[PDB]
This record gives sequence, C-alpha cells and structure tokens, in this order.
Amino acid sequence: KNEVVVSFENLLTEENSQFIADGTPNNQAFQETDFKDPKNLINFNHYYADWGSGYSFAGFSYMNITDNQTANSPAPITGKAKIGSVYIGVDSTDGEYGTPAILTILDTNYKLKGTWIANSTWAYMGMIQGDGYARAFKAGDWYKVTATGYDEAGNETGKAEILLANYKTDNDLPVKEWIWFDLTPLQNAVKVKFIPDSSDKNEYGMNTASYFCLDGITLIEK
Ligand SMILES: [Cl-]
Ligand code: NA
Repeated sequence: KNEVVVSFENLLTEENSQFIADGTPNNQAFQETDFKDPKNLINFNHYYADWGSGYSFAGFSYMNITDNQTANSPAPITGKAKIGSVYIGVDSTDGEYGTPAILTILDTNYKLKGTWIANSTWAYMGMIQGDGYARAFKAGDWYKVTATGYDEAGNETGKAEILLANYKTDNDLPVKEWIWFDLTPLQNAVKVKFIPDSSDKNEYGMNTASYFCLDGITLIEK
C-alpha cells in the first residue's frame, strides 16, 4: 500500500510567513475559508480575523514561523518543522462558538496513516510558567489532542488520542519534540477533526492555548 506525505513546501516565498485568506479579516467574527495541498489530496478549513493585533487564525494554517520564544507564538516549541521548513499550525476548539480544525481527504483512495505532532510555543509556555489565563502545570496535569474520523455523510468512523504533556511529578515537562500520532485507528475516515484538551480548563473551555502543530501528514492507500 503506497504512502504519500502531504507537502506545503514551495508555497511560502518569505521567512516567518503563513497562509493568508483571500477575504478581508475583521474584528467582529472569524470568517472561514479552505486551502488544499498542491497535489489536491486534502482540504483544510481555515478561520481568520484581525481583532486589532494582526492576522489571527483558527482551524488549520500552513506556515514556516520559527519563533519558539514569544509567549503567544503558534510555532512548534522545537522552533522548526519536522520535514523541510513548512508545517501546519492548528488552533481548534469545539462547542457553540467553536472553530474546529476538520480536514477532508479529497483523493478518497487514501486514508490517513498518521502525522507528526508537537506542542505550540504558546501552549508549551502556558504549561511551564503560565500565561495569565493559563496556569503552570504540576503533578496530574496533561495536554491531549483527540482525532475523530467521519465518513462522507458525517458518520463517525473511529477516534484516536495522544498526550502532548503528562505530569506524573511537579518536575515533569511537556513533550518538546515532534512525536508520531497513529491515525489508522480512525478506520476509513474521509473527514478528520483534531480537538485539543487540557487538565487546566473550566466550564468555558480550556485555559492552556488550544494551539498545536502538525507536520509530515501521511496518507496510505486503502
Ligand atoms: Cl476567503
Ligand atoms: Na514539513
């Protein structure tokens, strides 16, 4: 069964750049658009706005941003992509005003094999020292990403999970590397939703940044 790695290389011309929607960002609400990879394998949804501090995204975004020092950076804590220079930034929430990151496989001969995943700098900084809204992690805290698969009609096909932090003691740290997230348990999913969660949460949702990163998204033939 042939494997293909989705790539957004050769799309960004400048350093420290990201996908920018065709529409006009506003400070009222997120607007939604989509982008597909150059091989027309997967459609990724993308939310965008500008609340007054510059372009703000949710859902998926391809970028080459390397800043792993600024407290609110969407860049992986590694400060670099797993493969090449381009990776995918994800800001995903579920619920009422939720902006979930849901990809759709377009070349339906393929299913997802998996992906590399890493913590965003924003989520990592929140866990190691807090960020006002988020509090520093201690024994018992965790950070998770759950992938839910669906068929074309939207019927659930399977679910997979991975931890990006799991503090057994006050002295532990979140995952600082790219790690492999096996997505074959989603079965023949066409649509895949990625939702982050944290032990640092309340009634309104999670306090740790709902930002994480993906790279080397791999498809395998069914
Ligand atoms: Cl648009
Ligand atoms: Na990459």
